[PDB]
Amino acid sequence: PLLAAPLAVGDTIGFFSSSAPATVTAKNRFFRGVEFLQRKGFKLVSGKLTGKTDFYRSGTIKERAQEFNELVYNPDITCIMSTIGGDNSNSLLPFLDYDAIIANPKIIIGYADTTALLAGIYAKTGLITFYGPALIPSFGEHPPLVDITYESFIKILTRKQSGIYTYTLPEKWSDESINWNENKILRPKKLYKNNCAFYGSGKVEGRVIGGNLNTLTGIWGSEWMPEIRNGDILFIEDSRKSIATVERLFSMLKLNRVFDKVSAIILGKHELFDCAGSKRRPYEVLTEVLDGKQIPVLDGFDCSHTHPMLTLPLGVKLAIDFDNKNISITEQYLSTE
Amino acid sequence: PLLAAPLAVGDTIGFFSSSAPATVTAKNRFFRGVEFLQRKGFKLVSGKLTGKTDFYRSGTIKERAQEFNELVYNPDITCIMSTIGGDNSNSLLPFLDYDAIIANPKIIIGYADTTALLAGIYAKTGLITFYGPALIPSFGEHPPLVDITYESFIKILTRKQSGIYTYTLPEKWSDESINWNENKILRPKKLYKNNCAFYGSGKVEGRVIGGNLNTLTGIWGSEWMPEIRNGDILFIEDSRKSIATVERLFSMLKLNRVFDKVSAIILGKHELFDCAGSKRRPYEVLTEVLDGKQIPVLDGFDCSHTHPMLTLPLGVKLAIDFDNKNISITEQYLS
Ligand SMILES: N[C@@H](CCC(=O)O)C(=O)NS(=O)(=O)OC[C@H]1O[C@@H](n2cnc3c(=O)[nH]cnc32)[C@H](O)[C@@H]1O
Ligand SMILES: N[C@@H](CCC(=O)O)C(=O)NS(=O)(=O)OC[C@H]1O[C@@H](n2cnc3c(=O)[nH]cnc32)[C@H](O)[C@@H]1O
Repeated sequence: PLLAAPLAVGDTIGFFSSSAPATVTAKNRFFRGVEFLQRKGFKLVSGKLTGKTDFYRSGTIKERAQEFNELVYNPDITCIMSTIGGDNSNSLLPFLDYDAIIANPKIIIGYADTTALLAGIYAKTGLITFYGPALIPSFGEHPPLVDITYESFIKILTRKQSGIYTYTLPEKWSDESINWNENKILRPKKLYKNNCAFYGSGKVEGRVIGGNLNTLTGIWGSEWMPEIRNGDILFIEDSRKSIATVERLFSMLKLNRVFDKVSAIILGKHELFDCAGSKRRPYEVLTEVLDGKQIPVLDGFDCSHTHPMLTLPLGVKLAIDFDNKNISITEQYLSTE
Repeated sequence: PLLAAPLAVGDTIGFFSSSAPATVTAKNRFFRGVEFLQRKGFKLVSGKLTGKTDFYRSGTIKERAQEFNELVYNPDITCIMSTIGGDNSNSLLPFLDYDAIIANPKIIIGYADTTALLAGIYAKTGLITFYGPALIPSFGEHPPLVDITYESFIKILTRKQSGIYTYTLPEKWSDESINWNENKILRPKKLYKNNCAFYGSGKVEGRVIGGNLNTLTGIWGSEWMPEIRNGDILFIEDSRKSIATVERLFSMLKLNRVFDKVSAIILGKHELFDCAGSKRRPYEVLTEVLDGKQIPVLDGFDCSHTHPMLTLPLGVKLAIDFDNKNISITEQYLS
């Protein structure tokens, strides 16, 4: 795979708004996230659509593609970070400068709707991109959870690329929709014990592919959807969906023969899942859809819309040890220097 | 293509609930639809999940597939009609009895989420199915709009298959969200003059393919999504979406090279579209996404979630005459 140079303290991070204009609509949280990273020593470059609005988005399709490309062209930038997702980053894909991305590999990071870009860039260039923090939702989060998000971000992106990396398990997590865009919290979020579950036995190792599942529907079938192959580990997460929608998306995967190929599935914790009174969780729905197909599942990985969020390279090998209840990166995912 | 026998007054219609359990949650409207069709002379057979609930759906994936299959096996049924959509009919696709459908073709009709079944059945069997009324939303509608829906349903499904069929244009329509499952009429729905527009010139003729666009995402990429081919007319409609979602779905089509293949696009009227204060309509968003590609578009065809609803065969040739502002079926679609 094509690898970006690693991050280091003091580096320059550029940020872009490929969909929702949250630098305007969540400006307090945006400023808190900016200050958070600056205090860590990072220099920030603001994408050209910062502070702009076109109703539901930051600008036209072409304006948004230009904003992103301009960060790729900047030789001082080590990391290109999404401000926030939305719905519309898939529109940009025909207009990204893939040749420039290949010539100037950088760490590209975000989540949610930005999956369309992470997956599309990988499909076109082979660059290992990252499912991880976006500036506003992730780094504008109030303590204590933001510190745990940051610890994973800095560990994954700055560590020496020698030997496997085994993920830590956050002690507590939350998905509450409070404390969004004001100076002070209303009240502390509920902190849940980590209820991640490992369904299966033994160890499965394979290339991880995926992201936000609902977002993948916007690139599915196209040259921008990475081909899923025998032995891959599928990583999928969704946010604020009804159980009805979750069944639909799992059945989409089934119809596409994905469950005939993959050797394991990672479900990210689902933010504020709506079970419609059934008390069912997503894993139970997946089990029905699987129709007897035995695939081991890591249910509740902390790489999703819940807080805190771990950073995950996409398109490299992971090993899930179902017996020891852990998950590791086993393939180099950044340049050694 | 594989063609079903035409409908006749007095035939038996069977109904099924492949997703939302609205025979329970919209029972008043359900009864209105049943009574409406019975008064027209039809006999109705209730699918086995009628009156059942499993929270957000009518039953398990397998039981829903069985409900549908049992209607296919019933020799008395000439039309299989959806009760209502939802989100989940794509789940049934591995379990439908496609061989039985081929062996005794019937009229299969519905819309919205049921697109997954209409499209999947066509992909597997070549059967010409119908984007059209579902029992509860369509035939449980109060007069006067229900009468216009019915007029199209009966015309399309009973007419002799000789010469082209040119659609009538409903004079007025509505998408107002009132008088759903209430027993009394607060008042008639607000009625709007028909604002359908023909963007283009000349005449375009090609096989129509599509349905509810959001629903197509649940079958996309699979063997159940019919291949879109050079010359097709793409028919798409959506309901109650944000402009953000509409842009995403149009861009999905673009990324899939759909706009390099199609000869025209039909946009169904979009029920209660949310433009996020932009004042933009779906056609304007499509125009941006097309990035200069000159595809003629019929914007606002009355085959969608708005009332009244026309009945449209899928998988046969239509001719859109942009100069004369009309649309016709030009290929035989019933036996
Ligand atoms: N959720 C996907 C869209 C795709 C999908 O959901 O299927 C997305 O792109 N989200 S996003 O724009 O990046 O938002 C990221 C996070 O930001 C959170 N968020 C956004 N606005 C608000 C808010 O007003 N209050 C609380 N939380 C908010 C939201 O709960 C989500 O977890
Ligand atoms: N909307 C698609 C799903 C595809 C999608 O929208 O992404 C669908 O399957 N719809 S449906 O379950 O068949 O609903 C059909 C119609 O039923 C109407 N409806 C349902 N419940 C209500 C209600 O409570 N009030 C008013 N109208 C309602 C609504 O206007 C919609 O047009």
